[PDB]
Amino acid sequence: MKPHPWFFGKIPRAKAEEMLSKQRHDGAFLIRESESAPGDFSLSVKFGNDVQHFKVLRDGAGKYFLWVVKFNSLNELVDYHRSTSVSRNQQIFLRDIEQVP
Ligand SMILES: CNC(=O)C[C@@H](Cc1ccc(OP(=O)(O)O)cc1)C(=O)N[C@@H](CCC(N)=O)C(=O)N[C@@H](CC(N)=O)C(N)=O
Ligand SMILES: [Cl-]
Ligand SMILES: [Cl-]
Ligand SMILES: [Cl-]
Ligand SMILES: [Mg+2]
Repeated sequence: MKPHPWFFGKIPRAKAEEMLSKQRHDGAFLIRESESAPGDFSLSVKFGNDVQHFKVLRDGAGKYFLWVVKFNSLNELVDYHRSTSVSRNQQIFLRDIEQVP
């Protein structure tokens, strides 16, 4: 149907921070392909004047997770975290970034 506005591919950790620092709302995020760990994904989220980074972990079957609950896709991981916090220190819910039209 429509492509996801959150997949940025191989953008540096620093480029994710540059982009997200311009976003107004907390929870504004992106999924990127890690450069420090090739083959692994990373989640970058906006919170205040900072950008929090999370590593997308894998189990033995290749399922994705951030903490405990695991999923069959990055798509389901992202969607679950729109209603359950990505952080254990703050209530940060994932919301789509405000794109340059
Ligand atoms: C300053 N340390 C970090 O940024 C590492 C970060 C996880 C992390 C580690 C490496 C990394 O490399 P790259 O950006 O892809 O090149 C990206 C993210 C973390 O610990 N994130 C925190 C959550 C955000 C924060 N409080 O700064 C955490 O507890 N993460 C959990 C859960 C997770 N899945 O990341 C963990 N470390 O297992
Ligand atoms: Cl914005
Ligand atoms: Cl690590
Ligand atoms: Cl929650
Ligand atoms: Mg979806």
